[PDB]
Amino acid sequence: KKKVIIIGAGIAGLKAASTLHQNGIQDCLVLEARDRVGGRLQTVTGYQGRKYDIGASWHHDTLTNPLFLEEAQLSLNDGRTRFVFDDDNFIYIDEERGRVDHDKELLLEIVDNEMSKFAELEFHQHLGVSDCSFFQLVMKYLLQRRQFLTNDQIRYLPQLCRYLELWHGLDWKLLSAKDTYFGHQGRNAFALNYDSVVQRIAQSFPQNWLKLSCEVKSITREPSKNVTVNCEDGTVYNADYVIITVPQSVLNLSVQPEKNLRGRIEFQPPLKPVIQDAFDKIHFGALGKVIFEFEECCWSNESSKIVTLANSTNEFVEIVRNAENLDELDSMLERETSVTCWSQPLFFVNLSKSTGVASFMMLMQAPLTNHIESIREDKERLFSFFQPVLNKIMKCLDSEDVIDGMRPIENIANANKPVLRNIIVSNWTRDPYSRGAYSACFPGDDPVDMVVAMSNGQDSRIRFAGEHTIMDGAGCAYGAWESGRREATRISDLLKLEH
Amino acid sequence: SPAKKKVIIIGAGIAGLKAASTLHQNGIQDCLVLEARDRVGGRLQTVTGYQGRKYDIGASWHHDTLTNPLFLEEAQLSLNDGRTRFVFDDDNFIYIDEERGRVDHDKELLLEIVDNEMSKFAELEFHQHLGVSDCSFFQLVMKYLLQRRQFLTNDQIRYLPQLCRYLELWHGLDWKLLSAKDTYFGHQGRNAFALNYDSVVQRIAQSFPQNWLKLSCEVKSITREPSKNVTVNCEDGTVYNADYVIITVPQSVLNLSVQPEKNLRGRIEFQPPLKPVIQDAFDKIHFGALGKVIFEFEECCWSNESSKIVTLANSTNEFVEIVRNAENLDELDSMLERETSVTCWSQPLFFVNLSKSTGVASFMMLMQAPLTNHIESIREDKERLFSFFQPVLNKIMKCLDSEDVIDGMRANKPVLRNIIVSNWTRDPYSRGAYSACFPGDDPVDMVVAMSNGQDSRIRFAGEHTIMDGAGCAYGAWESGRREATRISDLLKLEHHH
Ligand SMILES: Cc1cc2nc3c(=O)[nH]c(=O)nc-3n(C[C@H](O)[C@H](O)[C@H](O)COP(=O)(O)OP(=O)(O)OC[C@H]3O[C@@H](n4cnc5c(N)ncnc54)[C@H](O)[C@@H]3O)c2cc1C
Ligand SMILES: Cc1cc2nc3c(=O)[nH]c(=O)nc-3n(C[C@H](O)[C@H](O)[C@H](O)COP(=O)(O)OP(=O)(O)OC[C@H]3O[C@@H](n4cnc5c(N)ncnc54)[C@H](O)[C@@H]3O)c2cc1C
Repeated sequence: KKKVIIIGAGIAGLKAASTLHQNGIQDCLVLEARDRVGGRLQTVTGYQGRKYDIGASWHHDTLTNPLFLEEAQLSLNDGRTRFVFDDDNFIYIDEERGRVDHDKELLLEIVDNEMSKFAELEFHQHLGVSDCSFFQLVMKYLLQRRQFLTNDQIRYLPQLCRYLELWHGLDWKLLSAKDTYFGHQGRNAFALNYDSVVQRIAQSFPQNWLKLSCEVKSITREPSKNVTVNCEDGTVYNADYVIITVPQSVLNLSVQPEKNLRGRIEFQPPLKPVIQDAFDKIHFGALGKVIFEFEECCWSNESSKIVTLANSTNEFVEIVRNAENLDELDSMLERETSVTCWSQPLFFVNLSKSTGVASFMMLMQAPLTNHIESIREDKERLFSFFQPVLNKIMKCLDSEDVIDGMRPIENIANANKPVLRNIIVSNWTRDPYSRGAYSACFPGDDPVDMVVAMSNGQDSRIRFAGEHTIMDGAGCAYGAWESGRREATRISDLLKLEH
Repeated sequence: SPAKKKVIIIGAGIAGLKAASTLHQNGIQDCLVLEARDRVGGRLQTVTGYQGRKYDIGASWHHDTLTNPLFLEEAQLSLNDGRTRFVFDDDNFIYIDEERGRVDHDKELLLEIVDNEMSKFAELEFHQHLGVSDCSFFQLVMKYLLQRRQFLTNDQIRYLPQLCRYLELWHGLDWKLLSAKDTYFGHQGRNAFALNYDSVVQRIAQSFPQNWLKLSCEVKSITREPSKNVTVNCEDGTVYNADYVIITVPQSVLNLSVQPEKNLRGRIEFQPPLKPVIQDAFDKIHFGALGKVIFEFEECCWSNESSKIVTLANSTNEFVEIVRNAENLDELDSMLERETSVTCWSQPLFFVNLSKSTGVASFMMLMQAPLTNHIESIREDKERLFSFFQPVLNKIMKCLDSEDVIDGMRANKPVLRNIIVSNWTRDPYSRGAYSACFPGDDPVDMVVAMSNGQDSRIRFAGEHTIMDGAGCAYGAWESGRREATRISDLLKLEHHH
């Protein structure tokens, strides 16, 4: 009875439905499992009503990002602020040494740039001759260029370069080296409300099209020119075309046994082998977020980008200087516990400079993400965990130790002391409808496979959309947005041509 | 009577020297290296100044150290004997504007950040694309500004265009003369400042029979005897006959060959004349004029925060309003036209603070065309030079926590003891710095014509005859190795049964 049934109300599904309406097609649905739209785009509220995108926050590749350009046109026409360019010079902090950024002797940023060029030459034309982990690649660089690196450069550079872990959401021993470096097509623009983007799109079509709390449990299309979809409860539907936009990791459940898994869809017939094979090419990263809200800013706003480096040792240097080769370096590196805020790099966005708000938006990676999100309810433990890194930042920013006021006790003796009032944590890895952040590469993965399979679709009536179904903007909000327009337009042309 | 030689190499620059080095390495005997000047090295020349201080007035850096083959050789040497042959002197750039002072790493201007976006803008503009017309670098920057105006602050629109111009000192061409297609490009790793490029020249020169080198002989003509013999005449009248010749004269000097008048210094008369494919290539490639000036001071009495300093050319707010009001590329290109001499603030200038990198109290400054030609044309008037650069020198000292300079060519103040200038645009054996592109230029042409040769016996080498390392010391180096190796392969058959 329906022209098109869109599964999932994330940006992919919403743009699609928005596009269909825009082209005059009627009688369409949008089945969302959650009781809200937005998918991995969620803006939450905390202390004093401040808002934060606990999901996607930035407009990437602003030079060609069509979604951004659309947002730009709007703002150009009405003068309203919808975003801010918050790129800035990064401040790097080592627990013991303090700041190490833009240093007249360490010059870490410069060797970091040679490092990147190194990775490029390494996989250039050879189909990534036996890929390895980002970690293995950095060690190869160090061994090969030690003659031209000082002791401190060999010590801090590898800890600094790991900021890239916050781009992929994966530890450097788990990340594929071939996909580590990417093409930054322009500056980034912090969205001053991705929810505003969600609402504008969400409203571009008939409200009655949306069906929240509809967990699709099975999709089938008996050869008769019709596709039949069923949600968990019991309601059934049928349409001419269907666009599946669930995340990759959820759609990956369709291959295993036990339709018991929350989110998993039952395809009949089963998704063709070219699709199932794609999942063997790894995927799914775990970018997480922790928001630190203070009463007010009493620290320096020199920069909005701050990164704390995991501890490092001088013995590491000695080992590098002495390794005869890659193997000797590998084993020689045998340090045979307990994770702390200094066991991995952490990315903090100082929102005071870019947005005025006195809070820090922090990014974390797997395996830390899963752990921190597991104890998201225990605010006390959370504060104790991050307190040491939160204190080093304040010291490096002309302030002092943080005071714990999550259980407030108004005291005049806090005038110029930073007072923490609330802590917010993401939960993507524990949410059955997301099970992580976005597609990422493990050593040996090939992202293109899935793009082709997804884009080709199960068949003429079963199409796919989402951040894991396109090449440009892969794993990005604008990527999913465009993929949603892709399928809608394809189906939109076909319908017009019939009648 | 004219002496017989297996191979004759014309020119003793690095290309010619590495050619000889390779030939000897492969057991080839009875060769010859003929050089017009009274020294070896060509565009690799280290001079002496105040108190015996040394400076490379030609090439001074090893570029692309991740893959640069000449650099790797020198590094293996230092790794074995522990002698200092080079120093990685890359640093954070200090940018200075005459009115505003330092504008680098500025928390509000963020010039370096949008400069990077510019690079990507340029990259998306050309790279991989077919049928894209070229333009000047200047024009490319104007387009960027117009298209991204909505996301740039007034001060970013004023100063970014002036900072982008540090690239002029990489090509030796003013932004309006420089082809945008050839402006940007990746560098394979950090640069390494040679602590005597002349030490590299000597090592290669000493790696082959010393009786092969014949300095002070300017070659006037090359003739191919249709019988496997090439006749070469020196100006002093000596005549030679060789099986092969490797011609490494600068591209600007070889260009004289395709013109009437054989009395110009360095010109070679070719019989038969250079094939049509070669002459014609001279239209699709040009020559830039990177130039230098060494300012020697008594002692360092200034901040050593960085070894890299760049003074931007003056800018105006009227430029901003025009960019803001422009309605399109045409209006902007038009609006940009008003109603006046050249000073040290009319173009960007690059200064290398040697005190930090080498501990020597001097500045090595790079200049570009057209300024280069004008400054070299007065290198003799030292007072005129000091007056011309005094304002930028003062501004730099102020920014490095010091005071105005004191003319001391005749306590805590900087005293200029000497000024040294380059002479490449005037030296008839150079006629400029190195190969460069003007909008519409296609360097691939010359490389192909040169690497293909005049014929089987008449070959070419030099910085203008190869892609990888084009314009660089290691490109000329490799090109020499290439022609020598080819000749060795051919002479190999001489021992087949
Ligand atoms: C912490 C974090 C930070 C990020 N930051 C950025 C950033 O700064 N910039 C950027 O560009 N991208 C960012 N991303 C990625 C971006 O959020 C995603 O690419 C994008 O939201 C994916 O859109 P989508 O429409 O495909 O799916 P949305 O999740 O992304 O999901 C599709 C919809 O399917 C629904 N669904 C799932 N299972 C079922 C079922 N069985 N039945 C019915 N409905 C179902 C879901 O509930 C969901 O609403 C970030 C992601 C994370 C996790
Ligand atoms: C100011 C300046 C700065 C530079 N800086 C760098 C740098 O930092 N890094 C880098 O890699 N490169 C740099 N270069 C470029 C580098 O110096 C050249 O690429 C390289 O030296 C060219 O070598 P060549 O052997 O081809 O020619 P050499 O000049 O370059 O010339 C070949 C030889 O031919 C001789 N000759 C000419 N005509 C005749 C004739 N008729 N008879 C006999 N002999 C003749 C000449 O006298 C000369 O010795 C710079 C160049 C200049 C001008």
